[PDB]
Amino acid sequence: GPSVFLFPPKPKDTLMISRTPEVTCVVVDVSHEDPEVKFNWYVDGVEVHNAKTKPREEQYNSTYRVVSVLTVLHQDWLNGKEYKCKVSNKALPAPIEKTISKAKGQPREPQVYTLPPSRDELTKNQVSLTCLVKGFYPSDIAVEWESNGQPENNYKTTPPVLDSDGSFFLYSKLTVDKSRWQQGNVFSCSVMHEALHNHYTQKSLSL
Amino acid sequence: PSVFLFPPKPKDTLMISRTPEVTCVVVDVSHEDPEVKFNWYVDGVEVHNAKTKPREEQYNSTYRVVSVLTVLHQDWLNGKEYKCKVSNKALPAPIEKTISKAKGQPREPQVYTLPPSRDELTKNQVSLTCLVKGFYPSDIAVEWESNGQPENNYKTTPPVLDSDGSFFLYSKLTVDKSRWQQGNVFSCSVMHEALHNHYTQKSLSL
Ligand SMILES: *[C@@H]1O[C@H](CO[C@H]2O[C@@H](C)[C@@H](O)[C@@H](O)[C@@H]2O)[C@@H](O[C@@H]2O[C@H](CO)[C@@H](O[C@@H]3O[C@H](CO[C@H]4O[C@H](CO)[C@@H](O)[C@H](O[C@@H]5O[C@H](CO)[C@@H](O[C@@H]6O[C@H](CO)[C@H](O)[C@H](O)[C@H]6O)[C@H](O)[C@H]5NC(C)=O)[C@@H]4O)[C@@H](O)[C@H](O[C@H]4O[C@H](CO)[C@@H](O)[C@H](O)[C@@H]4O[C@@H]4O[C@H](CO)[C@@H](O)[C@H](O)[C@H]4NC(C)=O)[C@@H]3O)[C@H](O)[C@H]2NC(C)=O)[C@H](O)[C@H]1NC(C)=O
Ligand SMILES: *[C@@H]1O[C@H](CO[C@@H]2O[C@@H](C)[C@@H](O)[C@@H](O)[C@@H]2O)[C@@H](O[C@@H]2O[C@H](CO)[C@@H](O[C@@H]3O[C@H](CO[C@H]4O[C@H](CO)[C@@H](O)[C@H](O)[C@@H]4O[C@@H]4O[C@H](CO)[C@@H](O)[C@H](O)[C@H]4NC(C)=O)[C@@H](O)[C@H](O[C@H]4O[C@H](CO)[C@@H](O)[C@H](O)[C@@H]4O)[C@@H]3O)[C@H](O)[C@H]2NC(C)=O)[C@H](O)[C@H]1NC(C)=O
Repeated sequence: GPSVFLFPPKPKDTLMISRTPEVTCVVVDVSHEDPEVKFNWYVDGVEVHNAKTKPREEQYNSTYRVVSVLTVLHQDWLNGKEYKCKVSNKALPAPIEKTISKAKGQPREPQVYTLPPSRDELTKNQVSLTCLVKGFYPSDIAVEWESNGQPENNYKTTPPVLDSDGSFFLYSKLTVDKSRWQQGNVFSCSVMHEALHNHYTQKSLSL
Repeated sequence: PSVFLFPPKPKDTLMISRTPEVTCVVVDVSHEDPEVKFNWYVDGVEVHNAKTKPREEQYNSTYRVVSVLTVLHQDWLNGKEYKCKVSNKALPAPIEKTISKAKGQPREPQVYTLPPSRDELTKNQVSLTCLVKGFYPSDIAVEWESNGQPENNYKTTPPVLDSDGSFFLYSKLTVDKSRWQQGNVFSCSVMHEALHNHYTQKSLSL
């Protein structure tokens, strides 16, 4: 019957005390004969009652959709306390228990490196700026680009890729006009991760 | 049961010596009704090229019947549509799956190689970067080489949609720092249909 999907807090939310991380328990495919949905939240097996469940909203294919949000602490997620969403519906045989938490392993300090555009690409109107981050663990990390103190708009970040040593890596490309690079403009790659001290480090890139 | 249809690998379609093939995977087959039949259609015209691989009983007490359809190199590159028709007693109606190559004019990939970061030269192993962008569709294969021998210590990111509509990716080759500083020449091999003869390569060295 109903399908339960659990979404972890975003990487930036847990790493910054200003932001508020949340775990989302989305349930879809809810029929009208059994529309009521009940959520049970557990933290390391201990039930909590500080969640906020919103009323069911009917979708466009004759089914409802219910979302339950549990607020988590910054250190609790960084300590990896598992969060279990137990969804109970009268059409289900047994309540569905979905569990998610931080990736099991040892936090390794990320290594951020920046690469200038290739000399062959200098003949084009568009050049590529490369930010290489390697050796970080777990895979939840934030990569951003800014210049002159303001963020850049047209940049892309590749998904993390697991290496052979048990750590992840990814690439970030910022494409700017060749005139901007030749004028010695400073482009920086901001990286936020759990292993980083204060969860922040930065490297500058320029001609 | 469920029907999964998969396209051929990019390298197979670009080399005549290779054998591109379309794979139709059927899962969720019950033991009571294990009879599975395959019908293949190429642009409406039926082809009888169904050769069923040996089945596989999984860890949930079901089967995984896989059918392989080898297609011509030029036929796939022309945008022809291939249909996999699967019939089973547990299915109320036969399931038809049709897949084809992404439509649109091919764009020539632009191959660029990046030397390892100067700050990264403090590690025992460095990483070589090969940037391939501006190609279409996303089907592409990247391989490494050095003095005529493949370099099998690399990872490659999946193609990523770009702002202009093309695709880009990065290939990271991890080698010994000593080898890079000795002047060795490493080649980044790219196989895309838009390229003439479906092949090009850019060499990277110190
Ligand atoms: C009982 O079990 C069976 C099988 O038993 C095993 O199940 C697995 C999961 C194990 O856990 C194990 O316990 C059991 O032994 C069950 O069937 C399984 O069901 C899984 C879902 O629960 C399913 O998961 C899929 O994962 C895909 C991720 O891709 C990666 O994983 C598999 C391999 O693990 C491969 O797809 C990829 O590897 C491929 O594998 C091939 C091996 O050679 C190669 O492909 C072809 O090889 C040829 C060889 O010559 C040619 O080269 C050809 O060109 C190749 O294409 C290839 O080499 C290799 N590649 C690599 C890199 O290794 C890959 O590793 C995922 O993509 C699947 O697709 C789904 O995913 C979503 C799931 O939420 C779904 O929502 C999506 O919609 C998506 O479907 C499609 O998405 C498209 C996106 O746009 C849509 O366009 C499309 O329309 C849509 N499809 C439809 C119909 O709408 C999927 O998640 C497992 O793959 C499957 N098991 C196996 C072995 O395949 C079964 O459920 C159970 N039965 C019951 C119960 O009855
Ligand atoms: C009836 O309609 C239902 C609702 O669909 C709506 O109506 C239709 C007509 C269209 O208009 C839709 O656009 C519309 O949404 C259907 O429910 C859907 O079922 C599918 C099952 O195949 C669900 O797919 C799942 O998607 C996960 C991604 O999560 C995003 O999915 C939606 C993408 O469209 C999006 O709407 C969701 O909001 C969700 O967005 C995320 O929200 C979290 C909230 O915290 C954010 O943090 C994220 O950043 C958001 N991400 C994005 C991309 O927006 C998939 O990930 C998942 O696959 C994999 O999930 C995990 C990993 O995440 C794996 O472990 C797992 O094994 C699996 O491989 C899954 O496929 C889809 O989400 C459902 N729709 C909604 C709104 O929930 C019904 O299927 C349909 N029924 C029928 C009979 O037609």
